[PDB]
Amino acid sequence: PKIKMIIGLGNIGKEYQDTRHNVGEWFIAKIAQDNNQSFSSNPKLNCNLAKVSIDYNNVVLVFPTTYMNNSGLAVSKVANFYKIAPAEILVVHDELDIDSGEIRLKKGGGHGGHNGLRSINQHLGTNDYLRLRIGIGHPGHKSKVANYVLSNPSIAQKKDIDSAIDNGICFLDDIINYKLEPVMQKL
Ligand SMILES: [Cl-]
Repeated sequence: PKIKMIIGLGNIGKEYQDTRHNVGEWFIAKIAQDNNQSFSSNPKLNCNLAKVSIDYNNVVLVFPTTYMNNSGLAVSKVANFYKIAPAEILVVHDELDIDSGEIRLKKGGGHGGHNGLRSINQHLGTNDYLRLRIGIGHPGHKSKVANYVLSNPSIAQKKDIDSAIDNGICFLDDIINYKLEPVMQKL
């Protein structure tokens, strides 16, 4: 099994593009930009798409234009259209459980209260896809979480997130080939 599709989770709109909830979108935006590739609007698939070369592999980059909580509508339509199985999908998302600068890999598991992930599990009928978890840190109490993810990181956090994005890009050939050693934090 190898990765054919990378979903970058986020909310569409200028007011959301800089927020912590959009770091998945930033990840795919950086891949596209590194490759001199633009996204195309695909309203019938509920997303923006770009196809890029990653050395000797290709992937479809997907930014759902649905808003976070209906991301699965886009992922499901795109997977159906390109004939891609859930195991061949990488979903990149903000992760509260690790700090800005940190990045982990995880196959499957529950949504952990993430609406983007819950929606994808619902539309696919399975949670068994690959996840790239980009740390945004945690505000310290659950009651502050919504506002936290809908806010911009500090200058120092943004720099740390950008670095963690670079780190995931450096591990991308391995990620695409399901070589998932816990070897990101040794970088
Ligand atoms: Cl943090």
